Amino acid sequence: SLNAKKIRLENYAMKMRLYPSPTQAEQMDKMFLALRLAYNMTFHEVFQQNPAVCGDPDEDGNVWPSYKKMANKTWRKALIDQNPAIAEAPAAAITTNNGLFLSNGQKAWKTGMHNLPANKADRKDFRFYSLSKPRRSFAVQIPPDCIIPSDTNQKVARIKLPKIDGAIKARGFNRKIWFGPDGKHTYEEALAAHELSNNLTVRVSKDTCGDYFICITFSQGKVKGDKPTWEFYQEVRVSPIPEPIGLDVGIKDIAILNTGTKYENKQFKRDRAATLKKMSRQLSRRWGPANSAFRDYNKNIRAENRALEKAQQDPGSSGVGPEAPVLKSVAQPSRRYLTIQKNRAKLERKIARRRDTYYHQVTAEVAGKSSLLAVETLRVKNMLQNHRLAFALSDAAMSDFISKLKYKARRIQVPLVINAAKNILAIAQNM
DNA sequence: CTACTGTGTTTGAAAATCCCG
DNA sequence: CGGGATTTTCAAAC
RNA sequence: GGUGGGAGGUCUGUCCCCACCAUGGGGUGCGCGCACGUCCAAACGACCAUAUCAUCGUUGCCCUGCGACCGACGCAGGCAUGAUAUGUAACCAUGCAUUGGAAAGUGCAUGGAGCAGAAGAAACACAGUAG
Repeated sequence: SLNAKKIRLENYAMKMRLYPSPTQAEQMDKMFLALRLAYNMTFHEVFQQNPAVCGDPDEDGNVWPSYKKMANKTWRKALIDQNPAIAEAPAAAITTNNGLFLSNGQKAWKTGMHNLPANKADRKDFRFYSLSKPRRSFAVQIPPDCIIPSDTNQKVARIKLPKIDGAIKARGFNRKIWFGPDGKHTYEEALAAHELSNNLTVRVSKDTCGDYFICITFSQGKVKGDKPTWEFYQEVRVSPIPEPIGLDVGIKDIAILNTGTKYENKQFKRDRAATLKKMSRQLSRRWGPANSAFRDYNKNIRAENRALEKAQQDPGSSGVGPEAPVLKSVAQPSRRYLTIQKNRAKLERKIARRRDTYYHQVTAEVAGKSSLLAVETLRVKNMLQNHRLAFALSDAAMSDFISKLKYKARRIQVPLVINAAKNILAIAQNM
């Protein structure tokens, strides 16, 4: 009963939790920043139609940026020459197929800017990288020899990363996954038996709070015949005798089953709505940004800064020492702002994290019991017409639940399509 | 005015070049 | 001075 | 004993640890006490400490005196209410320097980190919404 049956994974991403050293964390942050500068400068230059970064002209004169050319060593060399602070990102994170230009920029231009020529396209529509949307990720390639799990502990890895010395300790090593021809090996067994891909992708990210993670993408190479290039398995639990289940959605519950069991969404927002709201108004009048009193203050300071620099540069001819230049800065938020900013970030990550874990648990207990899902809709726009659930949807996210159910019904290969729930299941059986 | 959410898209392999014991 | 680690190329374009 | 939280990848409880409030009052039993069970009260992203800022009667009072009207106005003072900044919170062990003749911390470098029950697909992009 409830046997841990192995499943063949099409892909994976071992989301773990790195514990870097202070200096190593600083280096990783510098790497994020260098990627940000690369993205900003390259896409700042693509709009001046620069053929050194843009592709070739057309029969009608149209030009798009070419991304096979941004993965050449020549433009990367030009970027390193322009500023050195960009030299710190790994070339595998910029030039390879999962890099800063062949993965981010490709989707960014192909969807955000609707795939239209770079001379007919605007600059205010493109969203650059800044504090609102920073670059908190990089995808480099390492061999399995840099993934050496801790011998004593069944949850501690030891990950070595490029340009990085120290072999990160990555807690949370998912040891529910087994490698080999039939998934009967540990990690060391497959590493020694040479059953692991020589170049595996890792994505170090830094979340809203200062917290560095990793996502190792165990992934089969090709689909030649019925045999993937590499194979690895995960063990999951299923009810001993599954039966068809028509899931139902209510007002005060997160999910209702046709059998009778119901899971209650404990409203993680409203219970902490008071503290979230008080912290929100708290930051609203602190020393930092998002204050409307010092945002305008620093915008002003920047305004007279550029005004005075213009007045001293050209009219003053900038000979040697004209007048007495004062530069100041855009000012920094004070720590008492940072402490409550981080506290609110921690609280809201904890709230969404409780939501995610609750949905994980509920989906796990509903996935095994159901051999055929009968959900109504995969989308939110097909249930907002009546607006009855909008009040519940304000604090409860149906999309996370729907996506989790959708992909977890695929691991068991379960096809996806109380009285009302039973009627829904009967209709699903009919069609 | 920041901060969170619904929806779509991805997810290497092998040489060639460089360099601290 | 040399195996291994870092970099580059694989490869087209609304 | 309850409330909020910090590390052990995530959730609950516990383990360790930090800041707080009840030692109360009430529906009914039995022998001044026992509550078999629920009820209300507190304490909510800290805590103090430091100096510097509310404003429309504000933050209300003390009304410490002062001036003037016929219960009400203004002037010079304080209280803790709130909010702006800084020294400042959350497991254990080792190694280096310092605080101390010690005890115990400080700053740095590491190392390790459950137990009980559940689960563990992440990154990017682009809209829109909440506050």
